[PDB]
Amino acid sequence: QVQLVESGGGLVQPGGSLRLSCAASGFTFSSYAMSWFRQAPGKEREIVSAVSGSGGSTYYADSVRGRFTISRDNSKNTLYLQMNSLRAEDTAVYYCAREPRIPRPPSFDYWGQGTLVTVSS
Repeated sequence: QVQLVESGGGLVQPGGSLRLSCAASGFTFSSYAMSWFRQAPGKEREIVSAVSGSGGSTYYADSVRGRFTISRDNSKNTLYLQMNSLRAEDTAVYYCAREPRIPRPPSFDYWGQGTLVTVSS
């Protein structure tokens, strides 16, 4: 079975840094694109960043460019999001997802459990 387990994140002061991790198993990791989404209270879930199977191509939402870095380790089967200069607007539950085999639509995503990032004084 495909498994995606998130860790890291948590509580940080404004301006500080956090890293999220997503440990994948049950599939050939490097065969799949991976993404990070977030959902803030009373808002829809929204994409944050994504990365190709090989790691050769990446995508960032405009709101996080320069502050967030996606990466993956294709030997350890782990996905990361490094977040710097965090602000209150970044508080949310963050999810990793495995993007499906081409050309399946997003309903075929597998999702991690979600983990809190909370930026407060």
